[PDB]
Amino acid sequence: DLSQCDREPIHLLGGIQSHGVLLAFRGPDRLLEVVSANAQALLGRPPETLLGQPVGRVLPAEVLAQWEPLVARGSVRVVLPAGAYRALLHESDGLTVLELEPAELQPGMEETALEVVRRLVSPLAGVKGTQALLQTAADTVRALTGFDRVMVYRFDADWHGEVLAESKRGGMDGFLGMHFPATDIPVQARALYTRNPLRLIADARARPVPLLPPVVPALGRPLDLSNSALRSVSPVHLEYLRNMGVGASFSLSLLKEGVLWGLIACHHLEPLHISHERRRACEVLTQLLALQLSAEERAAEASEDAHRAALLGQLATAMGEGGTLEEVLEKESERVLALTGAAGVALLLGEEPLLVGCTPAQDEVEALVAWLATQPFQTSFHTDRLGTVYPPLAARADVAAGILAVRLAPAAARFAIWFRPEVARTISWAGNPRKPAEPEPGHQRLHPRGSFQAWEETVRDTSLPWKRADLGAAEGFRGALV
Amino acid sequence: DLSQCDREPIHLLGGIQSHGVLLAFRGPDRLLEVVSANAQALLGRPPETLLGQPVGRVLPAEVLAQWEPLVARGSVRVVLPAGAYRALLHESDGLTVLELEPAELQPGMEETALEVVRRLVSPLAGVKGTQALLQTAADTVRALTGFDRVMVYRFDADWHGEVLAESKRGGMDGFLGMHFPATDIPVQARALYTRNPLRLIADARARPVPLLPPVVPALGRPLDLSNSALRSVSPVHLEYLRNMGVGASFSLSLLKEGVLWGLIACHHLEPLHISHERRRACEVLTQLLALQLSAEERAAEASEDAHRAALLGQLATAMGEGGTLEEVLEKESERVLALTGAAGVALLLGEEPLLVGCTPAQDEVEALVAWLATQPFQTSFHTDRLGTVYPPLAARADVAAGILAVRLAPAAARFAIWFRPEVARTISWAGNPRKPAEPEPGHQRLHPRGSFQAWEETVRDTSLPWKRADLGAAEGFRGALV
Ligand SMILES: C=CC1=C(C)/C(=C/c2[nH]c(/C=C3N=C(/C=C4\NC(=O)[C@@H](C)\C4=C/C)C(C)=C\3CCC(=O)O)c(CCC(=O)O)c2C)NC1=O
Ligand SMILES: C=CC1=C(C)/C(=C/c2[nH]c(/C=C3N=C(/C=C4\NC(=O)[C@@H](C)\C4=C/C)C(C)=C\3CCC(=O)O)c(CCC(=O)O)c2C)NC1=O
Repeated sequence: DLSQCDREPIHLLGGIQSHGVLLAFRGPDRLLEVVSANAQALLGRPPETLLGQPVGRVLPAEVLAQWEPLVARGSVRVVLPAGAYRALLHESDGLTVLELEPAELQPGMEETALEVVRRLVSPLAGVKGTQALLQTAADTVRALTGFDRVMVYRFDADWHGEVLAESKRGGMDGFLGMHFPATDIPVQARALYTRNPLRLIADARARPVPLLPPVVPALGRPLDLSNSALRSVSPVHLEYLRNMGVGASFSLSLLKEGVLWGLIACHHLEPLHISHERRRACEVLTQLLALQLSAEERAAEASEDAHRAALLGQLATAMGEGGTLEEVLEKESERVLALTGAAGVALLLGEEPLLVGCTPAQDEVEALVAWLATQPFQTSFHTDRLGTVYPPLAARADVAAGILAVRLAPAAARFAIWFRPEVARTISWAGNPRKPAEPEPGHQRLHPRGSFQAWEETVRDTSLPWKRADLGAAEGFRGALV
Repeated sequence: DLSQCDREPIHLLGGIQSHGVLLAFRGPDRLLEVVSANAQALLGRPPETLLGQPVGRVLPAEVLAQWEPLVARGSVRVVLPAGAYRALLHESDGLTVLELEPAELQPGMEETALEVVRRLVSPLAGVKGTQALLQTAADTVRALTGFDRVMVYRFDADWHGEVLAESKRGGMDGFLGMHFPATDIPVQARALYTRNPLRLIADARARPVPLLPPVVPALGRPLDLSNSALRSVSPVHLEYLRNMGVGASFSLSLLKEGVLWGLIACHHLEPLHISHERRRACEVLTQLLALQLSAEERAAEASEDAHRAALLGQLATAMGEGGTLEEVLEKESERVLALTGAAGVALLLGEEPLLVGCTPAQDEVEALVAWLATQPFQTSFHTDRLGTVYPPLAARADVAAGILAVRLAPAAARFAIWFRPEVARTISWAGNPRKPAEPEPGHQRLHPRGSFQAWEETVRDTSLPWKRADLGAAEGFRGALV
């Protein structure tokens, strides 16, 4: 892809986080083939001496005693001399990968998790606004994790994001309302986070633990850690966290109708480990937030659609109360404009355009119609930034930043064209977006930016976006005009 | 008809179930005001001798010690010699009402509850039909409760209901697909179940335990048990369960947008107690089902709306591509009828009615219009059983079991009328619905029916119901016809 940021193979860095141990076994005899360099933390022997040994000569008796539930369930609690660990199995590169990390210490964790689930599944949840839904999600994740700061981050259409909601303990700074470049979470990270929806960085200053040997011998590259809970993340991102002053990080993918919509991101000022089962409990909260957001958005669409049909019916009542079409459309100007949330409309019904509300002048409308008659758009054309495609109205964002045009005739230049002004938007970037990274001379090592201080820009010349309900209303009104 | 079934004051029967104890306290000194007759085994004293005594001389110290979180949270777990008990606190009739029942004994209950929550909130759980959502809810509630039979029961428009999905042990009979009279769950029960969304009948054969005294002395009537977990239910319902062969019963209200949509009903062949904590975990599943159903229904409405707008746009194009109306609408008959999912349409424009698709004859249409012209409706009229409200077409259920009519003029008999045939429906009732109860002579004591065996009827002369999207499409087409 575009950036050098996009090229780092984050699933092939060959490192795990220091609080866990990884062992990968090969074949029907379960021979140890890859092992983390710290594995004496649970094995007792130098890990290199155990490569090639079958699982029964490698793992502690306590783990072997749980082998059947581990294999059949993929996850089991094991009590080791170091304490309670969660053992996790997955498959990668033709190997069975066993990961061990400290297990949840609170027996009541799941009881607590169900209580916070009740907040997000509550009878009629989000009846205060979808902002209230986002805030409850941040608050419940903060309550369940104990992280200092929890943020709801939504990706915009160009893959840059903004913090929509924040929950944090007193005295903490935050990022509420701030925008971050698309390169802060590059394309291969977004792809990984669509498939693996959770990631914990327990200690942002800890050094990674390498795997032994550094390649899977059959493949000649490091073991694929895509599905590994212990994977050590990109060094550039660890520097980014350090530049933010963050000691530990935990994020969850928000997958809404199958696409990566955003993240819940959590920051702690000191190292902090969250158990596997507690991370999975937080995942339930994020899935519930996605479902609540979907329910509310679809309900909003249904309500908007009903309003559009009601307007079409009110306009039909007004027609045939007497008078010509032009008289009725002028008398019912507010209803005609409300069909598409517009500030003006031009109707080309055979003669000069009938201008209702705020439109460009007759000459400019006539020129736009002659241009529209050449473009290929079936029945409807819409844009929220007319000036980028139609330079004659680029300076007229006061009345024509966006248009929605519908055809009223197969070949003839007969149209209804609704108009919208620009909506200026002042946004605060977390750091200068013109300098989204600090590469070294030669552009070969790359570092994150050092500053996240607010940097203000105002976006101009773009209207509110045309909504699905606006487009349907316009198609429905074509029949009254044809 | 508010019948005898509806008048039983089920919140004032003055009894609790035998597996718990109830105590109600009055005033700043928390004097014992009401106590269940079985309370001696947990009070060490015969309960009547403790009325009027302060809570410190009534309750064991183990209860009073968590009084604060009990008042704060409404529920705590208390460990007594007889075992672990759940204490529940609510307010009724100016009294503080304390209930004690056996506590959950499985340490992993909530862990199991989260796992079934994941199945029901899977990344788009119910990805091939809401029927799959209903089955998953039945299956997960059965897994969590251990009840022999779990059914999803939906209330229809007349408050009779039907079993839409079922999960049951092998060898059980069931009620899948069967319909039950509205009087099976009478009006005051439905009202109570909208406010208190869970109820357990742990032993359908056990006798009620009376409260002492039999009235709240200040009020002269029994304590209001509307919000009591231990409330003994209507004796007629206990007889109903007996006649069904059911030994224990647990139901949860499905509240979808503030309205009682249905129930999840659970039956066991023998007595069975489900802890309060486990019931509330099942409540999460039922709230999640309601949320999933709402999300899917709203998404379906949005999709159907888009199809109607597309059809209106396609008709407008067809109208502009040349020809008389009579020619275009005949040629586009499929699309015009699809606007409202109809099988025919009559247009009362200028001359004789224009009939497209399957309609009554011209004379029957002109008989129908004059009847419509005197009916009170703003711009649209619709019914799915024309024959009841308009007998002249009761014989034309082949083409006109339902109609959707819209006005095309303020004065004058000008309409568009879409027509639908009947959809015959063969339904199985659980018992003869003409004999929904067995009253004793004098009609003063009622008993439930004795048989739930399938009793088949075929419902005729009713069309499919007219959908919100059909009404919106009809309103949107009015503009094209005026
Ligand atoms: C409040 C706003 C906010 C934002 C906007 C935010 C960003 C964020 N980035 C990441 C991850 C990564 N970033 C980069 C690369 C680069 N980052 C840059 O700045 C440039 C220099 C660059 C390359 C040229 C890579 C390769 C990864 C993948 C790491 C891996 O999985 O291996 C994560 C997930 C991890 C986590 O939860 O901590 C988050 C949540 N975290 C916040 O709280
Ligand atoms: C598969 C289908 C299916 C159905 C359709 C079904 C019905 C059902 N009824 C009830 C409750 C009550 N019924 C009646 C009265 C009458 N019942 C009759 O037949 C006539 C004679 C009559 C009066 C003339 C009253 C007063 C109550 C309130 C009890 C209380 O709360 O005190 C409940 C909730 C309790 C529970 O989950 O077990 C359910 C679930 N249970 C199933 O499984």
